Amino acid sequence: GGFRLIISQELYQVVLDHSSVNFHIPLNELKDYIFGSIRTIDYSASSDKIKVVKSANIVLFTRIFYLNEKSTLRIAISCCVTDDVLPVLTECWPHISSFLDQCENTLLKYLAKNDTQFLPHDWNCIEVAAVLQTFQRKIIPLLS
Repeated sequence: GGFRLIISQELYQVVLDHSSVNFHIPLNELKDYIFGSIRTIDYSASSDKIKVVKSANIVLFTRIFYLNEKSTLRIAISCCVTDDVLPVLTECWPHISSFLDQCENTLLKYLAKNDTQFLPHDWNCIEVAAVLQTFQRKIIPLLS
């Protein structure tokens, strides 16, 4: 089914932006949905958010995490899908959350490899490709 995968981080920089052939919305509106709220408490911790972009019939789910204990900078793995996937997305969430964990581990290992705090924006980066592949082969198929 169609999807848009954005990997981004705070310094905001977009590392990957991939829409499926099958599949939008402005990048500045997304930065706000991803890193933008007075309804949720900000804990400075690793988390998951699901938001409905009413203006586009889309649901956005985001894993956001820190490089490490000492860091104040966030990395986000965000995905847009049709809002009618929300029932399946919520039914299958323990599966999706576990796959997002692997994606989070993968990007963190890149940072460890390169002793850096920054993902490339011109990614032969196998770690970024591995995340795209996890969405293509595991997450999105489960959401049909």
